[PDB]
Amino acid sequence: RERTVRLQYGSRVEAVYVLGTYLWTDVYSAAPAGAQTFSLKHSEHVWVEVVRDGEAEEVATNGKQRWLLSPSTTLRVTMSQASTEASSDKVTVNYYDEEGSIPIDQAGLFLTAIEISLDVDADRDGVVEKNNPKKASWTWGPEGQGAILLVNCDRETPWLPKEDCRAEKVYSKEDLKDMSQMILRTKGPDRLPAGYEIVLYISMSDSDKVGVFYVENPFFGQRYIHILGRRKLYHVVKYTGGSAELLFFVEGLCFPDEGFSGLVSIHVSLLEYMAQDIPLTPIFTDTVIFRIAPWIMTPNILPPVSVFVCCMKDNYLFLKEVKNLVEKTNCELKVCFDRWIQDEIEFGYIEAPHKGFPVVLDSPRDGNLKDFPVKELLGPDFGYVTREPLFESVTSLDSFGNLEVSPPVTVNGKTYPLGRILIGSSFPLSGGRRMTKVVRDFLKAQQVQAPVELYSDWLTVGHVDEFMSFVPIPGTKKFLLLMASTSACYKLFREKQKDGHGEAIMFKGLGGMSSKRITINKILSNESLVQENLYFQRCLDWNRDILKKELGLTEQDIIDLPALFKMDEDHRARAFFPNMVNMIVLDKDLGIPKPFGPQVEEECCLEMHVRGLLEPLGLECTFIDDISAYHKFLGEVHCGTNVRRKPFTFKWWHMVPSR
Amino acid sequence: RERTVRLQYGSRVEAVYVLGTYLWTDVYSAAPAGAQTFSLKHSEHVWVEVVRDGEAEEVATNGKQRWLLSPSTTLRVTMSQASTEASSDKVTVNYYDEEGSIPIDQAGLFLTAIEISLDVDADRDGVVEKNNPKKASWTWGPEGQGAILLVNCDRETPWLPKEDCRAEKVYSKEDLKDMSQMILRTKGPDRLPAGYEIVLYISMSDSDKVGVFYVENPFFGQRYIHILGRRKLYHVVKYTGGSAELLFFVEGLCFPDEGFSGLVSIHVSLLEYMAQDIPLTPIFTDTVIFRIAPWIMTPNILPPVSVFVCCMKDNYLFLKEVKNLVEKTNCELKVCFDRWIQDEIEFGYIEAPHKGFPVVLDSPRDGNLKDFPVKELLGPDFGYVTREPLFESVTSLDSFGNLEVSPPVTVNGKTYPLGRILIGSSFPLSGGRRMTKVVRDFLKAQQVQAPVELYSDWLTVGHVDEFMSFVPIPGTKKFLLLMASTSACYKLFREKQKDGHGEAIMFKGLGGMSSKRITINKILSNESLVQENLYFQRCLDWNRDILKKELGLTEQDIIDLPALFKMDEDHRARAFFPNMVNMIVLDKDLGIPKPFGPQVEEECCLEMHVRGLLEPLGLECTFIDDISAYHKFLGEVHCGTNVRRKPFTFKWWHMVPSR
Ligand SMILES: [Ca+2]
Ligand SMILES: [Ca+2]
Ligand SMILES: [Ca+2]
Ligand SMILES: [Ca+2]
Ligand SMILES: [Ca+2]
Ligand SMILES: [Ca+2]
Ligand SMILES: [Ca+2]
Ligand SMILES: [Ca+2]
Repeated sequence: RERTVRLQYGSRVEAVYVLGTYLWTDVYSAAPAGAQTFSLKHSEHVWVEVVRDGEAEEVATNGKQRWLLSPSTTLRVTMSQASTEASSDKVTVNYYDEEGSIPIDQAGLFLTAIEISLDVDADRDGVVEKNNPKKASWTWGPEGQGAILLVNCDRETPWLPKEDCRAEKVYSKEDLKDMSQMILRTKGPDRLPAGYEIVLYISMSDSDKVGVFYVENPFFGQRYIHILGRRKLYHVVKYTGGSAELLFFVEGLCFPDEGFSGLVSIHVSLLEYMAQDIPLTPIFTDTVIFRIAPWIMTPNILPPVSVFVCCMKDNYLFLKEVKNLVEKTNCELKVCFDRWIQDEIEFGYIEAPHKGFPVVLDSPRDGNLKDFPVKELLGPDFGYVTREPLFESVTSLDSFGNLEVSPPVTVNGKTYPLGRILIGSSFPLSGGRRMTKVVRDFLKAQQVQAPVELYSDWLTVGHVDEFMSFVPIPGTKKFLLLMASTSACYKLFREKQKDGHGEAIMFKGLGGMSSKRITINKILSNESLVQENLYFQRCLDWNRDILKKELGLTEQDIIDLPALFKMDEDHRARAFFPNMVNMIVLDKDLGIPKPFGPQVEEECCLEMHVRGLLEPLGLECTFIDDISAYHKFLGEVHCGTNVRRKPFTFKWWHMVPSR
Repeated sequence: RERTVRLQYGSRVEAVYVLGTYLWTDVYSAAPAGAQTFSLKHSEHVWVEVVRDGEAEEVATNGKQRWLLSPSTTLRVTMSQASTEASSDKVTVNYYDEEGSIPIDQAGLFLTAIEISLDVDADRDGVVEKNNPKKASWTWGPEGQGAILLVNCDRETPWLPKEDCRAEKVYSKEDLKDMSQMILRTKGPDRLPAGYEIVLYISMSDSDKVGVFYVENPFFGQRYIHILGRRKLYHVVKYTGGSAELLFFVEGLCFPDEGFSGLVSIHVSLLEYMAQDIPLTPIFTDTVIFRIAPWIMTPNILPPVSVFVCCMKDNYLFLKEVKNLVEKTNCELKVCFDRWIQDEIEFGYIEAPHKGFPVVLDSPRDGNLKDFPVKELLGPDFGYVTREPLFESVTSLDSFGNLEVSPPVTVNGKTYPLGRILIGSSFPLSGGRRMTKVVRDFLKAQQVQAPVELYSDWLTVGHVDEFMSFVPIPGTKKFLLLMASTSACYKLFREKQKDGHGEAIMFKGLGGMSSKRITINKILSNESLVQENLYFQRCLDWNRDILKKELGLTEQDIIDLPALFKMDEDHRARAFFPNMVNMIVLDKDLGIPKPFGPQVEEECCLEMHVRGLLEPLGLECTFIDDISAYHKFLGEVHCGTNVRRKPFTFKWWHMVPSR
């Protein structure tokens, strides 16, 4: 950086020189009238070049050498080390008229060199390197750089109930591990020259995105001074001489969102005082950039950690069968004593090079079924985030049964290493339901999961989790998409009827269904029901095509599971028997809703068919009965499970998202 | 594109096949119970493959060949040409049980193949190519593609006073040349099969960004039907058989801005009717993208076309000297009978491959000096755009004396082929004036001029045009930055004093200045005035450094012109004599404000000094006296000029802007 510092007519100018810059110095404007030539002297630690029309020549500390005064002949002044002061650092210029060799005047420059660098971990190893030249920008990819910041959305202690980022005060030390370090490094003499001060600052816009603290170590214990953030745009820094470092901790307050890219800036400036009523001049400015880490979801293929379950305390079969399934795995089971864990919560995570933790997204309140957020999962290294609409009404499509994510896929050459978020919607011209804009905008803004809308609005409840899921193929790195299929169910029932099983009864053991006496015959002879399910198969097939296109899937990647629906008064589908596709996936072990299908030789023909599809792949199937405690099935699921998974090993900052 | 079309149990399914796709067909779900094998027949124009577990085999129009029924054995159905109908296009599947060779059932697929393509000029040559595969995205650069749209911001006829884009009706044909062509091309039989329709549509969000018209040629003359736009989100298209083209014209209503990237989408879908109360299914969708052309400014280096001048009718010297200067060039002079042409107007332009026109940006009204926009320049191929603040007060920094643009520059390897917009501001921590956000946001959103803020708030008026300008170097492709310099003025005056000229009088011939009797001596002996101008030189030097950094300039690229200011009660600068830097640049010819400096041998020493700087470069200087009609100079300029220039030859869409 070239900085302009010109000599002043018959005067000695004092300036602070910041290392990493250099000065160009006009000696011509300061020459007395009549002056012809000049000479110069300079101290040991100052490098001085005489530059005439672009060509430079170094000059000795004291030469008697004289040059022609001229506007195009200037000085270039460089220093490579900070002033000890001690430290006479100066350049002095003498002026001579035509006749006689004694100087007729003098102008001088007295310099104090200091180092000022605001440093962050831009190279993303968890340590703050000295003056990364790339610290002022942020680039994606394995070769990309720039510092990363977590939203500090967890809670260190229950005493103050809100997320840590909702306070301008730090009430606990462990909080510091969630933040990103920023160090102001300076080197110089005992004091700054008269008229200077160093100031940290942020823009008004960024002031609600971040907060910045300094940890003071005064007499009575460590304390955290909040120096930038909400309603603090600048902080005057106390200068310390010699080599000094000031450590700051930065917290994010906000996830990327509509109107906020995720990028924020912090600045330090050396300011020079001019006079009263005149603003201070920013002599030098150094900038660092942070990108706030996005909220990221976990597909079913990722290793399970915890299985969260909610049910009534008397659903014994459900609890026993889930407990047993989990015991086949290394997962922990957590139970709460009714679908809220599935519908109201999506477990995601955030990560930065220095740390990461899981973060819950909380579905919006409708003012009917949900009047209150679920914050009870908020805790140490378990974060919380939510979005609520302003004018928009919430519908069933805002439930997180309607929010899922694919395994990593490659589509037309483009890799999506974190998978793609999937949410259900209605056709553009339909006037149907859609997830609220506020939530859709939030998911889109995270960018690294590139969301895709599917068609869920043909279902009464309207959730993608009703019709599709993903499972790993054991012993490989591959996965399958599972799709509900009504055509598969009809084909199976028709075969069983042909086989002499037409009188086989659905719903065995649900006493509340017995008087209906539903048989394969009864189902197959219902003409309107056939027509309803042909239509529902068209709806499923429309989704199949979107999934194949947007996930880069072929028919080889898909298995169809038998399903059946009944149309409601809105021309929307509700499950006729439990939807087996919505299943608990713990690696090779699958908890599958028990269908209560027609019994043939005392086994459910739906269970046997599903085992015949999945078991050859090495998938182990356990059928879980959540409904027999209720004595009947109306199309509604009363129990819920949500699996918290390990994050992807692929770092999100190694992705390169579309512009 | 693979599309799912499955056979229906014991039924003949009718489907429209859109060319460019192909179908995968399940024959297994439609097989009767007990069926073992199947055979198939197909017509001439249908290609059918039997696919077992991913391996495909083509099958003859009628073979007697039988395959094992199985879920993993399916059909793949392809058509390469549209149905004439005429046209029996079908695939028929026969089912057989174990014992006996006569078919026990049949399922069939009756197909009507059509071509549907929505086409735009994506390759940017001005003609609409057939089905550019890149038409659904927009990329920058010489190899980039996607279609470009102009904001139709001019006015075809004065009858309806507003810009054309502010009406949902087309009142003149010439308007069509401003728009972009979009053609829906279809090929098929005489009619679509029962239950289908073709619909064009746009999103609600995009509905205020565009409008789309069809030109009907009915009995009484051509007319323009507005089929998409404000409060029209969709249009049902009338299908024509054979090969048909429907021509549409698209207009932009909005420039890129805060919250609007400039990109918009138009869709066509083939919809299938299901039943009453059930939304129509989008069987096929084709999408085109338009990017709306940005508003672009012109630096002083570009060829001049028209010089616009405003003054009082009695300023004779000004008019005579401007007229004469322009006569040295090929420019036209336009005069209006007071700085509004300079302050209230910035001439820009827009361009698309099919056409471009100049466009005026109109400075915001303050409710004091400007209560009304200047729309009188609005006309055929002269466009208009404006931005007004909502809650923000307008200040002097919103005048377009404060809005300029650099010549093309390269900075740290990055080329800015259109130059960089320059606007004056105040320091971040100063609490000073700044251009309104609404205007700043607009300029930033155009993206191709990557704006830079300079420091203008040390000036009373506060405009970058007060202290800096650019001139070409004649006979070369290079340019210089000119900077006001107070140090240069003092050096010159000190030399003249030494030379015996101290009693030389400023402002000769302005009788309203005579009693002040201002001389070189009087100026040089004023101590406080020296201090004021030393400070003003620091302000100029701060800008010099920003310009060098952000424009990639060295000292070799800069010439300093003498200037002098007087500090006001706000500690801000007003010109002591006319600022010579704010000059009319017509290629090698420069109209320079006449300074009225001290006379030495009956020539102004400021004029002679400026000629000595510029003339060796081949620049011709004409000094223009706008003030003698007023008899005095108070620091205010009463006349204004604005030069309308030819656009850059470099196409804006060939740039690659930062992410
Ligand atoms: Ca590091
Ligand atoms: Ca915390
Ligand atoms: Ca923590
Ligand atoms: Ca979910
Ligand atoms: Ca073309
Ligand atoms: Ca027009
Ligand atoms: Ca026009
Ligand atoms: Ca201007």
